[PDB]
Amino acid sequence: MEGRLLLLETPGNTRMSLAYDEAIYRSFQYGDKPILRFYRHDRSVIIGYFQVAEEEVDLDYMKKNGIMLARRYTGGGAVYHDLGDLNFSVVRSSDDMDITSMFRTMNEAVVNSLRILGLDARPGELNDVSIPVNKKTDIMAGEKKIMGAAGAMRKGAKLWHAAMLVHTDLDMLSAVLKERVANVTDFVDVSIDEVRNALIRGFSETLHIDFREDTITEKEESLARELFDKKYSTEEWNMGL
Ligand SMILES: O=C(O)CCCC[C@@H]1CCSS1
Repeated sequence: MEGRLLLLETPGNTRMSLAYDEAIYRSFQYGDKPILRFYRHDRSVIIGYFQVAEEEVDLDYMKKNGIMLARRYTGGGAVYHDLGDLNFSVVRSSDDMDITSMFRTMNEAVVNSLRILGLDARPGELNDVSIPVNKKTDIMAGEKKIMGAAGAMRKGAKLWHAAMLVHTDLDMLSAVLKERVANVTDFVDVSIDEVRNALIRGFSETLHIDFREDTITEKEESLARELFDKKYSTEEWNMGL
């Protein structure tokens, strides 16, 4: 089956990037071409939809250091991104609300992709959502987390997007979200492009979809702009004013 590969990234505006990402999710109609989107964000902390900013991050350190706060539309915990972090989102038709199985199948895809790069990894073991590593939504290179993910479902559509640490500043990560995380490049000598290419092939093989490069539609673009103008660009959305 043919998919859409969207190489669609606004690294200098994380809030707009997130607007793009709900936009593609919400524009999706059951039976549409499944979407695989790759993107990076400059220095940024992205918190879960339901999180209290000042409980989860050092907002004073962040402002002092020019790190953008951005709230995403999926739940889950807070993460630090920079240009060393590769993000990706998968939107597909859905006939059920079995989110566990979604994470399971996307993690298989990620594991297959990393195998291509010579890196052995598994999904974490634990259900406890509050713990920092080894969750079933994490991907673990042994004891170290190298990737986390969040997702959402509605009638007819699912979304699952993930942040992979390729060559992220792990010291900035630890400072802003206040030994357990690692970069992919701590294990194998690879570029972001090589990682992206492995993920394309791995997701294609695992999901049996051929993701061909495409652009966003006028409808997807206009919704993203609306979501940004009315929501993602605002302090109320991000800070929860
Ligand atoms: O590590 C976690 O537990 C949450 C991962 C959230 C991934 C999002 C991908 C696009 S924005 S941040």
